Amino acid sequence: KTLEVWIMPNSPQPAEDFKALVAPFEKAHGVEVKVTVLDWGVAWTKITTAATSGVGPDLTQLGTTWVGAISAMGVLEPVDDVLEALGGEKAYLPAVWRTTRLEGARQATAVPWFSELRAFYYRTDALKAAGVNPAEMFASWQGFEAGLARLKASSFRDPETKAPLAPLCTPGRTPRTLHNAAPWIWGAGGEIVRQAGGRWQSALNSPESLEGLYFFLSLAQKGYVPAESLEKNTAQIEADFQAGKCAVFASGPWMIQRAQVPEAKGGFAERTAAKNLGVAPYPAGPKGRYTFFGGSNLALFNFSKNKPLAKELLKYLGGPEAQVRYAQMTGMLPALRSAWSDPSFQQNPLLRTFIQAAQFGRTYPSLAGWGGVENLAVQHLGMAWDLVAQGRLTREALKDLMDKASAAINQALR
Ligand SMILES: OC[C@H]1O[C@@H](O[C@H]2[C@H](O)[C@@H](O)[C@H](O[C@@H]3[C@@H](O)[C@H](O[C@H]4[C@H](O)[C@@H](O)[C@H](O)O[C@@H]4CO)O[C@H](CO)[C@H]3O)O[C@@H]2CO)[C@H](O)[C@@H](O)[C@@H]1O
Ligand SMILES: [Cl-]
Repeated sequence: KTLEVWIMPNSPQPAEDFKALVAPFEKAHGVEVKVTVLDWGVAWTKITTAATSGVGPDLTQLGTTWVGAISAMGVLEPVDDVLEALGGEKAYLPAVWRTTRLEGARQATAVPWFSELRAFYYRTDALKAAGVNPAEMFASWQGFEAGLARLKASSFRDPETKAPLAPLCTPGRTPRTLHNAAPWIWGAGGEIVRQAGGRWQSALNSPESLEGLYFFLSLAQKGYVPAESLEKNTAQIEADFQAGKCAVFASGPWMIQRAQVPEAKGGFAERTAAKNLGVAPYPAGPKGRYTFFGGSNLALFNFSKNKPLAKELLKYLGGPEAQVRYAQMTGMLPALRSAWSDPSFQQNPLLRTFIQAAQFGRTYPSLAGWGGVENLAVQHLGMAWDLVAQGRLTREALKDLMDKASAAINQALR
């Protein structure tokens, strides 16, 4: 007898780690769990085709930002029962509980699986040399800039490469998401969409949203991000950091894990970067301190022929023991608030910085149309990055691009 589960690649050998995780459940319930791994790049299409066709697995992983769109299709089984058995609303951060439903829905359609948020990895060796105090560089936008300026000047060189380091690496290729940009929007007092006057509307062209975007994009334009980083995507920037080309880059907690895995195992423990690794939160902007808070949930399709067994599996995967074990293999944080006290999270000084940074975690609203909003936003942001590649991103050029993005988002939202 067989349960089918789709996941994304959350760990170096993602199917083996998932199968190890569920072996106790399989033994206790007389069932086999067959897992399929979908790359993040294609998972949306396969999940959407499963949703409209009625041909799919019992359970799928969903990125928290996808729950609303899949739930609005009317294909997910209610899971209020599972969430109650896990301890209900009080067992989760509000930012995690919001991702359990479509915004405004009265019924839960996803079970929190793991959480992740974004912070700055830095080279302790590169900053020590450049004379940069990390507590100062990551406190404020002002500090951040002054720190990249000291890093750009530095004669420091990677021992493996023998070359200087880029102060900051961030991808300039049209992004899949706003996860890199949203902290700058939010720190300025901006937002992507805002609910006001009975309706959701774009806020990407607000003065605050434009101030934060322009701060971020202009770092690349003032030589803090080398030309070659503007031509790279998130994956090619991670590789660059691992290989000693970057002093500072923003990512999720999984880099700590990858950094303890040898290069032969899909990791980078033997590189200088892994041996000189610091983590610092996003700096405070003029209007506050925010980072992207994300993660993945698990949903049950309402056409599953195995709903009872699937719900025992969601309860298993959602519960404390499996929450710690899966976080240990993935480098993510558990979804369940209580599981953060595990010594495996509290005795890792880099992970404790992510834990502290979650106070400033901010999530997107769980809207049916969220994918189309982010898609329109990233297409226009990619045009702004192409102006950066020319030295021609002006406050007026950014505003005209974000005015076109707002008109097309406002259009999509009605
Ligand atoms: O927008 C959709 C959802 O996004 C979730 O964030 C995901 C993110 O989209 C995804 O791209 C990211 O995947 C990383 C993966 O890129 C990384 O890859 C390794 C690679 O195996 C290795 O060869 C290379 O050298 O290094 C890379 C870095 O280690 O692997 C890790 C696992 O080890 C993946 O997690 O993961 C993000 C977190 O799941 C959002 O969280 C969600 O809110 C959103 O809806
Ligand atoms: Cl927002």
